[PDB]
Amino acid sequence: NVSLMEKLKWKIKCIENKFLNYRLTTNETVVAETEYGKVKGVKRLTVYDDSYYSFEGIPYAQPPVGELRFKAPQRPTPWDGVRDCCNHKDKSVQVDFIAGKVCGSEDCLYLSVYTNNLNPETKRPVLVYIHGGDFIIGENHRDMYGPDYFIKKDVVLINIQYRLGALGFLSLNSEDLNVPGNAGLKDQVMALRWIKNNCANFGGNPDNITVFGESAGAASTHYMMLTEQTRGLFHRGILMSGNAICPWANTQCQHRAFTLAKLAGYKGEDNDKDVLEFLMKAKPQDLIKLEEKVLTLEERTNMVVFPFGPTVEPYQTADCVLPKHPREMVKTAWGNSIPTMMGNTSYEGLFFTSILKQTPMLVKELETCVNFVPSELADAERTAPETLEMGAKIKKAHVTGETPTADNFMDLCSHIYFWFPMHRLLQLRFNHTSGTPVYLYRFDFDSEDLINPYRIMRSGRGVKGVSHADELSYFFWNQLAKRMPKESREYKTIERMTGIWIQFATTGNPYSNEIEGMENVSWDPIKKSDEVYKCLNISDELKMIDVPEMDKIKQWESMFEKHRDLF
Repeated sequence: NVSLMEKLKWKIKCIENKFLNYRLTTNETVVAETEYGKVKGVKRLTVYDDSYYSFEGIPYAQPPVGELRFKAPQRPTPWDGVRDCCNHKDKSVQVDFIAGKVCGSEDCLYLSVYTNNLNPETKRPVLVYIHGGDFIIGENHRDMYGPDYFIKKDVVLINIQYRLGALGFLSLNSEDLNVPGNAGLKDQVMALRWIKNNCANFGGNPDNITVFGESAGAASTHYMMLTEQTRGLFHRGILMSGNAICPWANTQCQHRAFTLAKLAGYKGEDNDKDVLEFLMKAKPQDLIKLEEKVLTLEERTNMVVFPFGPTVEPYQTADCVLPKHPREMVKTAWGNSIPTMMGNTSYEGLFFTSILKQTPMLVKELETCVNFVPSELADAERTAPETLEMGAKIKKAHVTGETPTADNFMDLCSHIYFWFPMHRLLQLRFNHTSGTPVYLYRFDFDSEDLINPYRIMRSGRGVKGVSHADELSYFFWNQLAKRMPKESREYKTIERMTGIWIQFATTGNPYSNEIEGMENVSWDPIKKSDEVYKCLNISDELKMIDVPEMDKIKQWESMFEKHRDLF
């Protein structure tokens, strides 16, 4: 999907970034304590001449290799002496989002801790970032998730890794095998427990932890707010462009281990025990490479998004994360009672620009829109008159001219994958909480002067509009970033976005009169009685507005008028 020209430019950027990082490294190292032993970090500079202490490669679990492959994480072995945390470790095995080749290692259960001051005068809010990438790509490397903007302020920032793909999400029905699923979510649980137990050693306040994530990281943050495994571990949550009831955020994959094994050379029958023995002997690169082939013709027909990901676990175990569907988990979730902020960008579906260019026939799906009707409302063949009528409602919402267009398709995508699940979650959750506030934002700031690698992945050079993941450039330094002038609209947006997130992490209320341009903002959380959502819209200005997407959201909701029990 990425052009040969862009791959060359990316290689050049990787090299330039390596040498920049040498020039940003100081000769000052420091030792900190953890429950498992001492760690050595290093003081680094940013291009803005701020500085921070950097600890990367802190293990929170045993490497999940050998007999521990596909199992829940186990606590790491303590060490004497000082563990070197002055460089990053491997990412989880995955197909590189630009090069298209498998990279990473099974030895990936690490987190990184960053702070401008290891012995501050007051214990600090701890912000914990869970990366996205569809449960199949991503990392905590600073070439994508640099802490350089957050460390301007007095917080502790922690970026975790967790297992991806089939290595993180295999699930087998046979109880005796102890592979129920969700290993990668269990990795997240173990990391959050580590953070509670150890953040004070880095100046953090274990009574004031905020978890945030974007895309699959937002679904992950939501899962961490739903599961009993994490009850009470943290105190605020931010869901950026996703949640755990999005249609793409979970799947029942218990039958797919056999299919993967067969693609990898397995010659036996479909029983979990023999399938698992084969998969335990496979090279991890072989499994991850074949993942793109696992979905069957029937599953592709049924619009299953990914073969492996979060699943409803088939039997209970000590470490079980998802014992029921997330919609049912919302009903009893501990995280309903902590301050929550949710939001999306102003043109999420622009992410699909490249896909529509490669296959313009996709626009024909807008002729009836039956393939976009929620699966719980559609008949199996998607031919029933009631299903066509629901599709017609979707079509009216998004097809604005005589002929459907690619922009209509991308607008639809914003709703099916992001806005509509957000609405459904807000309405479900209101029945299962005690007035705990939820705040909405809308990220609506467009620039190509400060970008992030997701723009390359989506072939989005010269494309106007605020796509999924474009906001990450205002939260994290990355290898495509450059120093921006203090007076520039981009620099101000960095200050505003990090500032609002830090304010929310601190107090559970995202408003502060100390954030420039926010003095005249009255940002109320969403009430059960609200018929139109209000959000803070972040453009060149900060303004409270009616969510522009509301009318379309209501049109999607109308599909449930005769099936309200499913909404």
